[PDB]
Order: sequence, then structure tokens, then C-alpha cells
Amino acid sequence: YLFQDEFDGPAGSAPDASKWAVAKQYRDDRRNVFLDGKSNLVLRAAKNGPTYYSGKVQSLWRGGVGHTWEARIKLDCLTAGAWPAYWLGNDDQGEIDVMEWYGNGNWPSATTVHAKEWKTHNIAVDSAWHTWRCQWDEAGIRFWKDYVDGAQPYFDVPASSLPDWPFNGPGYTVFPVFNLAVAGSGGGDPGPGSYPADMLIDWIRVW
Ligand SMILES: [Mg+2]
Repeated sequence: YLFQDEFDGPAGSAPDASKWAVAKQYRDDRRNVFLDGKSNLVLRAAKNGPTYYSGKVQSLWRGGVGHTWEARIKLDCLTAGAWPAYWLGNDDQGEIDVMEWYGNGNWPSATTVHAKEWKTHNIAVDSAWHTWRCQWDEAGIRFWKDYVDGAQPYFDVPASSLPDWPFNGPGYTVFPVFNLAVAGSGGGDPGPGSYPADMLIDWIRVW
């Protein structure tokens, strides 16, 4: 693999500090961002009195065009207020939102490519383990859920379809992000929700 983390390690420990920056409400607290000892990174949103704390990690590694990206994710957080997301970010222009689920009761879970000009596709996601695959090459960006050899992508965004396509710029790269947001537009009010809520990631691989 060009980049991977299998999130192996003792229960309660931090994700690999050579690969991830833990967002510092997000906090760098092992109660909210921790390896579970069973090969998963856990991002946990928890209520501390009136206040919610949760977790987010950003990859220190950035990858460019021509690769396939896949993560295995379990959403134990499909509740009001919660907003789990797996995305490939860029500081400047563009974003690949591989998988988002919204706790606001209004927006369907979806995959979205942003050029600046965006394309979105609704996805179903429940609380079971699923894999989420993104191939991003010169010609476009396409996606699979629970890939098996020869499966067709559920969503294909040709580079040509978005005139302001940033992704073929020289040296353009993206960083993987996993986060479990609470409230905001996508999460809605967490009051009626069930906390603590967990987003689990078994692995991310890029090749
Ligand atoms: Mg693992």
C-alpha cells in the first residue's frame, strides 16, 4: 500500500502519531479518540454535562491522482445530533466526501464531490460494517460500497462534468479525514439523541 493504517494496538491508546493528527468540541482525549484493542480506531461523541466532546483525525500523509482509497467503517452513531464523515480534504479548493451520514433528520446520507460546482449521490448506510472505496484518477472520481472484484461503482463523477475540476492540478493532493461531528447543520440538535455514540474505523488503505 502507498498508505495504510490497520489501527492495531492496545486498547485505549492513541492512533499512530506518525500518521494522524488528532483534532484539538473535538479534543485529543483518549475517551474520544482511541484504539479499541480489536483493530479499530474509535471516535466517540460523549455528553459531559451540557457539553459534548467528540473526535476527529486528519492524515499527515497526502496522496495525489491515480490511486484507489478504501476504508472499513462501522457507524454505531446513527442518532439525532450525530454527523459522522469520511472525506478526502484539500486546504485550497475541492473536497471528496466519501461517506457522510446526517443526524438532522432531513438530509439523506450521501457521497459528494466538490469542485469549488458539485455532484452528490444518495447512499444507504446502516450500523453494520461496510467498506467505502474511492478511485480518483485523471478521468474522474468514482465510488463503491462493499466492493467485490468487478463490481460497478454506485457513483461516477467524470472530470469533464465539472468545469472547475481542481483535481488535475499539478501536485494536487488530498488528506483522509475521519470525524464524528455533533450538531451543526448536518447533525441537528443532539438533545433527542443517544450518547455516547461511536464511529469505528477498522482500516484505511491507499494503493
Ligand atoms: Mg483494523
